[PDB]
Amino acid sequence: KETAAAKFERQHMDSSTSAASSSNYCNQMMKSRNLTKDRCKPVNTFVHESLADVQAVCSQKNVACKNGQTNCYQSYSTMSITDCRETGSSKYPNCAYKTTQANKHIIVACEGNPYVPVHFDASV
Amino acid sequence: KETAAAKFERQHMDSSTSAASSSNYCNQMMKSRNLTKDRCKPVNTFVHESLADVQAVCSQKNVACKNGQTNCYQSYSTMSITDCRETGSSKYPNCAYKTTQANKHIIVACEGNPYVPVHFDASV
Ligand SMILES: O[C@@H]1CO[C@@H]2OCC[C@@H]21
Ligand SMILES: O[C@@H]1CO[C@@H]2OCC[C@@H]21
Ligand SMILES: O[C@@H]1CO[C@@H]2OCC[C@@H]21
Ligand SMILES: O[C@@H]1CO[C@@H]2OCC[C@@H]21
Ligand SMILES: O[C@@H]1CO[C@@H]2OCC[C@@H]21
Ligand SMILES: O[C@@H]1CO[C@@H]2OCC[C@@H]21
Ligand SMILES: O[C@@H]1CO[C@@H]2OCC[C@@H]21
Ligand SMILES: O[C@@H]1CO[C@@H]2OCC[C@@H]21
Ligand SMILES: O[C@@H]1CO[C@@H]2OCC[C@@H]21
Ligand SMILES: O[C@@H]1CO[C@@H]2OCC[C@@H]21
Ligand SMILES: O[C@@H]1CO[C@@H]2OCC[C@@H]21
Ligand SMILES: O[C@@H]1CO[C@@H]2OCC[C@@H]21
Ligand SMILES: O[C@@H]1CO[C@@H]2OCC[C@@H]21
Ligand SMILES: O[C@@H]1CO[C@@H]2OCC[C@@H]21
Ligand SMILES: O[C@@H]1CO[C@@H]2OCC[C@@H]21
Ligand SMILES: O[C@@H]1CO[C@@H]2OCC[C@@H]21
Ligand SMILES: O[C@@H]1CO[C@@H]2OCC[C@@H]21
Ligand SMILES: O[C@@H]1CO[C@@H]2OCC[C@@H]21
Repeated sequence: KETAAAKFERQHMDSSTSAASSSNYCNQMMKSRNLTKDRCKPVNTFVHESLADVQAVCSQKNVACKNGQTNCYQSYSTMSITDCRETGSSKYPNCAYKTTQANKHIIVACEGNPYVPVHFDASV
Repeated sequence: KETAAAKFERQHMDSSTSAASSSNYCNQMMKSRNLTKDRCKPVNTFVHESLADVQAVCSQKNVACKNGQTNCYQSYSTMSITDCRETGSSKYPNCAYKTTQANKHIIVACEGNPYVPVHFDASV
């Protein structure tokens, strides 16, 4: 199995590009990151910043997670992100995603020692 | 009990202002909209557009909800919104919220006849 931290990296980190390259970005990334393997993951966000910048969020603004847990953190600054969301004719195993690029604060849940992101809660 | 539609209006509609008026906007609105009555609701978004503009989202871009349901819709345009999130010393019944104003697409789940918003899924 993956560690929680490694799974966060796989699902949510894209430090290789400053933003989505095209309207097919999500189709490509959801597939290559193994998020369409056993089902179509309905919604997923990729962050276009360094791993260090995203891990740093765990020592930024402490806020409540959507479920009421206390280990969530909101980035002080906005970050380049891409929201990927299933759309239209999407039906496993023929997944299809809408790509929406934006610049927003991210909110992540952190755990462990070292204290690192393990869930993407939301973006604002 | 409230209808689902009326509950959405109570939790999520603020057509009276173009944006959050101050850093205390969320403290005021979470209280006056009864979201701190029996507990501190951890996270909640208010939309600063007409009720008609928000209801109109139900006939815009059909996308998957975070849970995989198919009745979610993403606004074609961005809208003025305020994210309210519990912060710091927040402990029922002394709720405390961080106010973050932004301009984003909204995603809502719709139901019924007439087909209207019943849940706020996310914003991008
Ligand atoms: O390293 C960071 C991660 O993504 C940004 O755009 C390209 C490089 C920048
Ligand atoms: O808007 C985002 C922020 O930085 C990226 O470079 C091109 C656009 C991307
Ligand atoms: O097309 C836009 C412009 O720059 C971004 O980096 C990858 C492609 C994005
Ligand atoms: O960054 C966004 C994502 O895809 C669009 O087409 C290229 C740039 C636009
Ligand atoms: O374009 C890419 C290539 O393969 C992905 O699955 C469908 C289309 C996606
Ligand atoms: O699919 C997208 C398109 O550009 C990114 O770099 C590698 C693949 C990524
Ligand atoms: O918080 C983590 C710990 O190491 C990274 O470099 C700076 C911040 C990142
Ligand atoms: O409530 C506080 C907020 O962050 C600390 O670490 C986890 C919970 C502790
Ligand atoms: O975390 C979820 C995934 O997509 C949504 O956009 C903002 C955050 C929401
Ligand atoms: O009616 C709409 C709802 O909120 C906007 O700013 C004030 C009026 C506008
Ligand atoms: O940014 C939002 C969009 O419209 C509002 O008027 C003042 C700022 C508010
Ligand atoms: O202060 C800003 C400027 O205009 C917005 O409408 C209410 C207050 C907001
Ligand atoms: O709109 C945002 C929300 O609160 C800030 O102070 C007033 C305007 C700023
Ligand atoms: O400022 C307002 C007034 O009452 C709310 O609960 C705490 C503070 C909030
Ligand atoms: O609390 C906020 C401050 O301004 C809005 O109009 C009525 C109260 C709302
Ligand atoms: O979709 C709903 C139905 O009535 C409202 O006025 C236009 C759109 C709104
Ligand atoms: O799958 C489609 C998408 O919208 C229709 O109404 C509910 C589900 C139907
Ligand atoms: O719906 C939730 C509530 O707050 C988050 O900001 C974007 C949407 C997320």
